[PDB]
Amino acid sequence: NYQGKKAIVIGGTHGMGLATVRRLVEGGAEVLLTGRNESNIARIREEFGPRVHALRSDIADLNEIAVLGAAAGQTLGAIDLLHINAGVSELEPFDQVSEASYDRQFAVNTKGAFFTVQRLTPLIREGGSIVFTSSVADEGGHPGMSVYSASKAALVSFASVLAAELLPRGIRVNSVSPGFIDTRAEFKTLGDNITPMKRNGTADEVARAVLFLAFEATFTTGAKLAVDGGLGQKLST
Amino acid sequence: GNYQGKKAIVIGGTHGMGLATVRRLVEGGAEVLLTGRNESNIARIREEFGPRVHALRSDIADLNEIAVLGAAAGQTLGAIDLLHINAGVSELEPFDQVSEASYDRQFAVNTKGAFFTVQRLTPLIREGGSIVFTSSVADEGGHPGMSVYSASKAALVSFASVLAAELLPRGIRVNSVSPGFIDTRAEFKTLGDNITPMKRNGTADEVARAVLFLAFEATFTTGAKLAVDGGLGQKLST
Repeated sequence: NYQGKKAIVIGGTHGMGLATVRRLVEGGAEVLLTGRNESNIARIREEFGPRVHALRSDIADLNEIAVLGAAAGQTLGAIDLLHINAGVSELEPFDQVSEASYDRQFAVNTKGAFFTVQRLTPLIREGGSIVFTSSVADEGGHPGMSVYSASKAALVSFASVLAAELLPRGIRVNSVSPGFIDTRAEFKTLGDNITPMKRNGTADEVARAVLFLAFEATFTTGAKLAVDGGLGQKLST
Repeated sequence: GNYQGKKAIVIGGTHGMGLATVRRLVEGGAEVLLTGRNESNIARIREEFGPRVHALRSDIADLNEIAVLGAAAGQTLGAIDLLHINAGVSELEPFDQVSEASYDRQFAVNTKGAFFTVQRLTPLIREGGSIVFTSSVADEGGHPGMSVYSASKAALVSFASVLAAELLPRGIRVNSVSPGFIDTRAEFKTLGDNITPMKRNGTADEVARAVLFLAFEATFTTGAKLAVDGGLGQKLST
């Protein structure tokens, strides 16, 4: 059901990215994926072999983005889905935030994402799509996550603008908003307690939403899709 | 009564909406410290106001100058009731023409600068006080040519929400005004007359009224947004 489809998954070595990669592969799609850490990239090549193209790349490094562009072109040539997954956070009250921690989070979550898209967009087929992995924190106020929340909100706005500008090329741009996803232990339990559905989501649940938007939501652009157990949906208690 | 005893800082207060807000603050009897980048604009504020306002050249994007502003504010004012962030630069271009330079400077002023200005100035805000951000209709939806600007403003709005949540124990409210087309080249004002549901641009003063309402009258409002856009961001068809 993914026959002939070519996909790029930025940050596909772990969790939700890897779950998306797995589904893409089982469906018969050609996949290129990237990842910051090299133990992950090696682990991937172990698991998939020549079934997927794994590539070590730092989304924050604009030079490495250039390498990525060449790689993608020489490898896939044209793509149907560009899925932007990568994201980092540093949990600290707003008055403890330093310039470095501020810079780090925006460099990966927003800037790197923006320029990775800018570089890869000319490869995307007409009818293809971009899917951003946002967060439930892209709306509302979450103490200790000022920078991360803001970086994701910026990302969602980019998705909206890209959706508008890419209309004439018939390219859809959407986002998924994961809540607590079990992919640190004190965080899963926080997720169990505050999430209305009283559990964490799975990486596969997030992947199903990514691929729905990618391939089945053919009349959906500029939209957001919550995978958050209701957390961002204002469900009381 | 009206704002006597009130102390305000207006970041980007030498022009447009910031200036309109300053004018009302002064008119109401508040103590005002404003900042701007253009020396000329400042000198004009000085001619108009004199010792009534403390005007400062300060680069919101420069963290060193933000430090200096922190000391100057703490010195001239001591404690403030309102911090109004009215900063905004934009560069119009399709997303595939944005240079790292364009990207960086828009985010440096609109988002990073605002964040650290707030981080440095917040200890001066007393209980019952508030922060008001000037966002934009562009902070939601997709507006071709304004990818960086919209994204930078959407980030600002998210900061507002997190600040609102974190500042709760201190009794400091945090909100945002979202202006649409505000008449402050002519091809832009004309577009505003055409696509705005109310078929006109707004005024700086209209933006100022919403800012000061949020500042001093909306005492049970935090984490919120108030549109001053003639309905533009309100999904009114035709």
